[PDB]
Amino acid sequence: STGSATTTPIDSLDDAYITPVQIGTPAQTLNLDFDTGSSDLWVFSSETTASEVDGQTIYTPSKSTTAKLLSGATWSISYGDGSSSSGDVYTDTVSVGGLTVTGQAVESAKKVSSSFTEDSTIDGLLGLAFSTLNTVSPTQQKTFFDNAKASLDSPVFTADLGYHAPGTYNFGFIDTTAYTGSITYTAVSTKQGFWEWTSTGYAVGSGTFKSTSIDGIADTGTTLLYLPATVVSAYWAQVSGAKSSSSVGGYVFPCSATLPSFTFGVGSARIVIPGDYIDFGPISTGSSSCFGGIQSSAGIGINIFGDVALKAAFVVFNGATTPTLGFASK
Repeated sequence: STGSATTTPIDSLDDAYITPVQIGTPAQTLNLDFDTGSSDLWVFSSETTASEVDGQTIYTPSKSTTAKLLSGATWSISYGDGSSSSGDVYTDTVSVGGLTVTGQAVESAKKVSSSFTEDSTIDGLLGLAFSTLNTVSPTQQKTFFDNAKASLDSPVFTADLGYHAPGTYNFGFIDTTAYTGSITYTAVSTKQGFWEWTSTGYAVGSGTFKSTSIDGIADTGTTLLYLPATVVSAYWAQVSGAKSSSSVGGYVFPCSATLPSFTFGVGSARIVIPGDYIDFGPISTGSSSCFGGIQSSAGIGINIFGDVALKAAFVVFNGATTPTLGFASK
């Protein structure tokens, strides 16, 4: 089997992407944030504290003839950005782009943090990291991909995120029309439960390539590119007037700037992030200070190849017995 679904930016900045997901019988379609940095499929629901729901579409398990309470199971998650959610668990039928999993754990939120409430466009998350990170207790649950894998034509999914435009998540096949040149594959460590890999270096603009190993995670659920402070300083040094602002929470730059590109290495291959991808707009409405899309990972404890990086590539998440990651230009 295969699946193919369009993923759509939630706003003009590509702050996140939402993908429609069918849950239950009859289908209830919710727009979920596909997150290769976590491993829980959780939704706003009829059980979510009413004051914490503000415009989201909810899953109502009592209206699904295929829903079953997973008795005794609870979940609770906290994300790198400080947001969180928790609740109980149902199993139900879940379909993405025509690919169906029966008995998928659907984690129903009883509580969500303010950041989730305040974002009316995201109805929940669909985790695509390794199932070892799933938070369901006392019986850990499998991700949608893990459940689908054996049925797929090939045990893979691909992320093709657009810049200021829709893109595609495919399951079970590689669309050879969706990228240019060849796909370069690179080793993955699953030891921390992430799609963790090592970039071979970087360049700023038309500058020379610096060969240096940068360990990090491919994370579709993180907006920005978080890299070591040395790398980030080298990038912003090429933008007149750019500075790190403790008050704002990262590098800012004059909105009048033209940003240089940023290149990262994948083996001997190179992925170029155009300068425009690195612009996250005014820090507040009407400001001439703009927020940068490349930020320091210092104090996160891990480098993160978030959407800023991934949307410059066609990315293969290869879930074979020994997982790997593939990157192509597009």
